[PDB]
Amino acid sequence: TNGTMMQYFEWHLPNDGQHWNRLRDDASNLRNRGITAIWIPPAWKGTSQNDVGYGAYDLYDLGEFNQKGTVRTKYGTRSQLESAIHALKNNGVQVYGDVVMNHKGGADATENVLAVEVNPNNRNQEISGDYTIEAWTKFDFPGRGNTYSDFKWRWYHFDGVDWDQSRQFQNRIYKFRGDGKAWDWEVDSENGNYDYLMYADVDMDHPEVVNELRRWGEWYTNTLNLDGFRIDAVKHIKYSFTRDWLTHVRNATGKEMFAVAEFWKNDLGALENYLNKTNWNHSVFDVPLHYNLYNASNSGGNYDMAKLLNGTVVQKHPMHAVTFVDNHDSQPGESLESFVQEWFKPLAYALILTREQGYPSVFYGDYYGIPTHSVPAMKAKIDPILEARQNFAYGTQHDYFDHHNIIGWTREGNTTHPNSGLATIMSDGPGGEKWMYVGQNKAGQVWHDITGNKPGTVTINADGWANFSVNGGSVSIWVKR
Ligand SMILES: [Ca+2]
Ligand SMILES: [Ca+2]
Ligand SMILES: [Ca+2]
Ligand code: NA
Repeated sequence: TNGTMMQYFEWHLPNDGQHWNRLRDDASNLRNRGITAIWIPPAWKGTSQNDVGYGAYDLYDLGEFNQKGTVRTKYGTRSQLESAIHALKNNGVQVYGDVVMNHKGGADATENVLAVEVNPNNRNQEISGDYTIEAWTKFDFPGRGNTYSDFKWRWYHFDGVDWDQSRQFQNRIYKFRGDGKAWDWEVDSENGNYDYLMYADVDMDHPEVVNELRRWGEWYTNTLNLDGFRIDAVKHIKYSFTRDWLTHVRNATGKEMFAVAEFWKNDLGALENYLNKTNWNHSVFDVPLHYNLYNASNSGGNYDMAKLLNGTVVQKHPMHAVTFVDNHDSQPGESLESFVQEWFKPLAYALILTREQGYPSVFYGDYYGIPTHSVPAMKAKIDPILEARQNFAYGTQHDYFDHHNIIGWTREGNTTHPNSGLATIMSDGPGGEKWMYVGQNKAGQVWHDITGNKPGTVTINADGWANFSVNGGSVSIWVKR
């Protein structure tokens, strides 16, 4: 089959400890609809039970220990997680674990640390003398003791923080002083140096940090029997660290470990740099495409659809692109809000799912909805497109990004997938038609719109061509009836 990944969470999931169960109970159905890989939410203990997991407190506490006021994570207990992972494995579905190494939050205790303030707008600029702050840097994990790992985090494992417990000033970032202390590099250059993001920033220059994060990497992989990784916040983590951490873990575990990194920047040049700097050893989410999609969805039909793939990872480097419509960062109300409007969402999914380029990701928030923000489940509309991908989107592709409203592509199908072959056609504006070539061996085949957006049929002519149609603001995916 074609590989399809799913982000199986959104920001505003209920804190009911029942998410690992939902996943478990969804494993079969998801595999049957062609989902071949699940990126699971952060599996470890956050700063609290309701933390989505990115407030990463204890990477070794997978809802196992009584820490931060809870045993389970937001999603459930460790044993629930294993049952769900097992459900996925029995179905041949891959498990991609989230990976949050940029920072740690929810420290157990503070330390007095000699620090320097930096300009939040340019973290390269030191804007104060040295002075001592009270910094949240001591991680002893008292609920876990030394089970799994005896490693204790101290100030010297971090580069800096955004809070002085003794003074409690807002809007400050503190770089730690000491021999060898500097924001890491290379990282994104926004704000001069974007090493600092939040909480206690991990010092990727510290040998103990490197050694520890590498071994946790193995432990995490071995423990949960992960198949790959979704890597969090990679523009704020020393690029060479990520590259080598990944190689370390693949070396140590003997596993392929597919990885996709969240390098969130609407900037192909920047993503390319990151890919070069990480030796092309893993994929990045196609953030530029996400923005193209969002922009398109906001343009009232005025977007030039022929340019929808322009400036994107999937157009230039599709083998290193994971394509996605939305994620928890872009969802309504979140830090990077840029949610693809509902009318356009099917077209976006048809784009990522029915083309041969890139490794498409389905957003839980899109699929099952975001009830907190009145975003409907769009499973009813996505399902036909996943069926297209699963059973029809095979063989030679023919692109027709040749109109500013009406674009489409066909797939000739192949012999391994019987009756495979499709013609996707979408319009961000008024509907219409387009002659597309689906293969001459398809001659006289009667085709219909698997989305049911367009009623009726289209019959492949003798040349292997048909005039496929689409409604306005819509997508049709024609397949053999
Ligand atoms: Ca550093
Ligand atoms: Ca960092
Ligand atoms: Ca248009
Ligand atoms: Na750092």
